[PDB]
Amino acid sequence: IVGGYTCGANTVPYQVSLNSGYHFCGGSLINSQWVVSAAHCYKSGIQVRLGEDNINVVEGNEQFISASKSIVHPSYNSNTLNNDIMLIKLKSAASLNSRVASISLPTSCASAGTQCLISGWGNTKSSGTSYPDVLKCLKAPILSDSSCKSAYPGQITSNMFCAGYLEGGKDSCQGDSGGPVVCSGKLQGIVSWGSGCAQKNKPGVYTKVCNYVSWIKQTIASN
Ligand SMILES: N=C(N)c1ccc(/C=N/OCC(=O)O)cc1
Ligand SMILES: [Ca+2]
Repeated sequence: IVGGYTCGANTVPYQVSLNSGYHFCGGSLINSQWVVSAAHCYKSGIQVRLGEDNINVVEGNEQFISASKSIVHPSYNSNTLNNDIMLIKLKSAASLNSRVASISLPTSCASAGTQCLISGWGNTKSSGTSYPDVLKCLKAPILSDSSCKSAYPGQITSNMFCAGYLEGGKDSCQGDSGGPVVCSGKLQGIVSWGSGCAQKNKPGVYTKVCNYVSWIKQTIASN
């Protein structure tokens, strides 16, 4: 997260870290057994880490649970990043408490102009590289679809939305991939892609979770 702020320990209790020997992506806990992340975060041997603040120090509130299965969206296209969503099932149910909690799926799509909370342990520089210890947060508005399409001509599908600041300076970044965009207490987006980070006229592009609720519900009812 570039140009954001330190969230505060366990104030984003649905935020997870995906670990494969190292942190590589974020995710969102949607119930005791399932995490929503980006399909571009897919790999084998994922361990889900819940209740994290400092990802490099065991502070006492963590739950580390291996993934039992990963389910990439059936229409995910890794070239265009259309349908950039994946479900990850935990080998055992997480213990839900104040520091580990699920985030609601949306019943309707979010509105242009709505300020959302984006979070992660990704790069904090728009140029150069610095990775934070503790979880970072960013408040950013959903942009109009016309401004989104103008920023990325020929690249924005109906399964994507833009959020952030056209002036640049504030954005999600590498390492935040798969993490939450929460608007009005609902998981509305997943950190997907963008040209660089915090670049002028290049806002963040996010998977439009409201389009996937049926698929999510069907998949979790059957796996
Ligand atoms: N909001 C952005 N500008 C943005 C969002 C997501 C990415 C994803 N990078 O994937 C590689 C990785 O995470 O290691 C890049 C830029
Ligand atoms: Ca920790």
